[PDB]
Amino acid sequence: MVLSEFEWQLVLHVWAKVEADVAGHGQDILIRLFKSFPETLEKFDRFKHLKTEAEMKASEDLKKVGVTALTALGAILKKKGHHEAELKPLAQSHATKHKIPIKYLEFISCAIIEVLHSRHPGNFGACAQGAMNKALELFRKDIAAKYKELGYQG
Ligand code: HEM
Repeated sequence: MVLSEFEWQLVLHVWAKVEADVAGHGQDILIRLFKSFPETLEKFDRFKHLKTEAEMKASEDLKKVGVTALTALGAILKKKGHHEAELKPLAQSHATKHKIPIKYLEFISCAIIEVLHSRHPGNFGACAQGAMNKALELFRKDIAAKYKELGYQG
């Protein structure tokens, strides 16, 4: 799959809004991940006492985890698919160390799109949601290929 320039521009336009409050987006995305797909919380044992949205919102640690992921993803999206160098260390750590299945990357991709729609409904319409869906699908396809090159199914 290959995105058009129009699709990349829709993705990068909404990402500038993410960056304007990266902490709030990162919190909301991880909270949605943990609440809508509760199985993912097991990958973060240190968050085991955070049982509700408001408890999660108090955690600077959880916020930092979200900002770390959004920062890496933003750098990837700005490469407009020429992101092999950025995916190398991410596949290494997520396949071999954190053991994150590709399905969980699908979940967080979905959570990203839904949080962006919740926070920016007037500027993140159906076309922009579809462009972000394509960009994140490309990310997952390419990282899954790297998982397989490390010997993991994902
Ligand atoms: C857009 C998708 C994601 C991106 C860009 C991303 C990015 C990152 C980055 C940059 C780090 C720190 C460096 C590293 O260890 O490679 C990290 C750490 C980590 N990530 Fe991911 N991540 C993503 C999805 C996920 C998901 C879905 C999970 C679990 C359900 C996960 C679990 C972890 C864990 C356990 C760590 C170790 C650090 C910590 O415990 O806070 N990641 N991630």
